[PDB]
Formats: sequence, structure tokens, C-alpha cells
Amino acid sequence: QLTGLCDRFRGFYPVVIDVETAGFNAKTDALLEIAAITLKMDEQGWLMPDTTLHFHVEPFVGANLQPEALAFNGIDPNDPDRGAVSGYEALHEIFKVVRKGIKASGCNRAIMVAHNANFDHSFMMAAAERASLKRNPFHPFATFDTAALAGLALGQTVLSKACQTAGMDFDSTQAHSALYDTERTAVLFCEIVNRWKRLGGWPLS
Amino acid sequence: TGLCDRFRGFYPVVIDVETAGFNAKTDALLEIAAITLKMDEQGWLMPDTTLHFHVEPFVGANLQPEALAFNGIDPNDPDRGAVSGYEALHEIFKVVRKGIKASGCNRAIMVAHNANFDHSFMMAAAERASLKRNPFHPFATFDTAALAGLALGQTVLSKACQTAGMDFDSTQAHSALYDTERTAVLFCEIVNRWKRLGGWPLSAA
DNA sequence: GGCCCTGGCCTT
DNA sequence: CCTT
Ligand SMILES: [Co+2]
Ligand SMILES: [Co+2]
Repeated sequence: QLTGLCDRFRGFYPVVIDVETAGFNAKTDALLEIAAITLKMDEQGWLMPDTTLHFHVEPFVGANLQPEALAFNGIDPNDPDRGAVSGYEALHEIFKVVRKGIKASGCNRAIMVAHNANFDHSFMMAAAERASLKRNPFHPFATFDTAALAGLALGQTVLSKACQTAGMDFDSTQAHSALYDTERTAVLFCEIVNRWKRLGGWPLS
Repeated sequence: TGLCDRFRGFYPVVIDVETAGFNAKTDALLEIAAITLKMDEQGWLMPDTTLHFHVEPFVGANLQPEALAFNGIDPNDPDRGAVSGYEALHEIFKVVRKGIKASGCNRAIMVAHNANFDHSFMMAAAERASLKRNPFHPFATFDTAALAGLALGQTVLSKACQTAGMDFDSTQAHSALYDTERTAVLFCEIVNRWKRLGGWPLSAA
């Protein structure tokens, strides 16, 4: 009977997030770029990516830029044509569409979906703080961790191995990029959730 | 088959923690409960061992009134049966580190509701006791809050249990022991419910 | 960067 | 709302 998205996650509005940084310290390390993918649901009850956003962010003044983090993600904060923006700008934009998406869905509160979510969730909140952003539509401590979910559904914790075992195609060399990860992640979630529905896991009976 | 083969070598340990506040660095640990898991020959997941401890707040610890009023724990009570934070963990690690060798796993992974919280607090406790050879993964956790969101479409522990066809007595909700047991039963439930619908093994289907 | 082991896992 |  219940087609809608709002019903599937108690009224939560699952938004996918990945983040590329200049280190592992959410407080002291710079946010270099962030991508966000909202989800949608059809009348058959199937889950699929909806709208997509991504931003290159300029490190908050005073921020650390760990050399290795740069070696890993191959990002250059100094590059002029980076077309980067202020943490505020990205986050401000990401939020407004999420809120807009929540109303449409009939949800009551957004919740971040991410691989090893806390990490990303950690950085976001910290970025909203520096940005003095308010009304944040995300849940303050509740997250959907694709690492844990993949452990249950596929028996794999790594994003790479999870995507590969699930039957997805995963280009590891392109992974470092934000938009690619948020995409491979969003689909994973949808594949995990949807396969669950196929095996008669949902609805609950 | 075997526990080791179910989660790419991880040894899942269920945990609930009772604290003096929300700051893992400053506030105190008051209660810790832990439950290792095993798998029968058919491949069913059930509770193996159970540990619980009353914790003496560490010297310099911060004790939030707001919190204590919520869980109703009296830290100064000498008839508490409290032990040193070091003593509680050294006994858990001792149990966990051995279950891993028994099941041919490589290392442990914390199963908890909103797992980050407990994980944050436990690691901070391990640091205080300057404990070494910590069997647990530095940052990887199975969040039963999210897993329940997939399996049961619920995020709150009590509803996750109730909706999972379980009993949940909100009267005993502030007890690490009761809480953990209710969590392991819910986790073994979700994991097992997956096997029932043929979600696992992956190939067999 | 922050813990495993005698660099290597991972969300960078 | 619901990890203290
Ligand atoms: Co910023
Ligand atoms: Co302690």
C-alpha cells in the first residue's frame, strides 16, 4: 500500500554525501570539496538517485593542508582555475535543496548516507560551524553508514570491494574524486535497499 | 561458512555505554557492557559471552548533572560494585582478543546503536588506561541504528527491537547490560533475518 | 592522522 | 525527539 519514501525510513530523507579533505581532523583540516546526492522513490517502491550537487571549496583561513592528504586525492588548493568556493557557499546550497527535497517527500528530517559516515558527517558539521550556518536539516548524530550496511548485505566493509561484490563496476583510480565516490556510494545504497525489497524483506509483513 | 567468513574476518562485539556526559574526552564512563557473538553449524548467529562492569569515573572526569538525571546513576555510591576503567576493558579485551583467535578472525568490530558514540567513549577510555593491543578497529563500526533502518525501517533502539518482534522494557533502558543484550538480540535478528530470505550466502540464490 | 604491526589498513 |  505504502509507495512513498517517507514511509521507508520513518520520515527520514536520506541524502548521500562524500567529502575530500586536507587531512583527518574535522576541526583543523581543510574541506577541499564536497558532493551531495539526494534520493527519490517511485510508485513501485524502488530507490534511485535524484538530484546531484558538487563543489570545490577553498580551505578556511588558518586551516591545515596535510601534504599526504593532497598526495592521496591529488588536489591542488593553489590552482587558480579550480573555481572553488567558500565552505558556507557549498553547504548553504546543499542544504536548501535538501530542505526543498524534504518537503516534497513529506519527510521530517534529512539523514546523511556515507561510507564510514561519521567522518563525512564530522567534517560537514564542523564546516557548518565555521560557516555559522543554521537550521541544518541533517540529523546531529544519526547516520546511515554504507560500510556497515555493506557488511550485512554483501559481507564487505571496503567501498571498493563492496561495490565489486554487489556486481557494480568500480574504478579505483577515479575513486579519489568526490563526485565519483558520491555516485558509486549512492547507487550502492540503492542496490542494497532494493535487493532487500526483492527478497521480500520489505514491507515488513 | 563460519563467523570469520561472514564479515571479511571481523569479530563483531556488541556494546552499550553509560556515561557522565557527551564529551568522550572530558566526561566519565560509568557502565560498560560487551557481548561476543558466535555462529552455529547451520550458520546462525547467537550470543556467545556476556560481560558488564560498573565504572569508577576517572580522576579529572566531568560529571554532567543533566546526564546523571537522565540515567539515574549515583557515581559516589560505594555499594555500586564499581571497578577501574582499566580493569573493565582489560577484561573485555581479554575476552574479545581470545574469541578472535578462536574463530580465526583477524580483529574485532564494535556493534552498537549509534555506534560512534560508544566507540568514541571506549577509545577515549582505552587511551586513559593507556591500554595497548586494542583488538577493535580504529574507526570501523557496525551501526545497528542504520542497519535497523534498512532491515526494519526504524532508527530508535526501542522501536527497532519492538518492530523486530522483540520485547523492549524502557524501564531497564539505562542499564548497559540490558541495553547491550537487547542490541545483540536485535543484531543477531537482523543478520539472521537476512539469511532466512536468502540474502546470504550471496552466490547460492 | 591515528590507531594497528614489525608501513598498512580507509572514510583523506 | 530519543546514542548520556
Ligand atoms: Co569551510
Ligand atoms: Co575510565
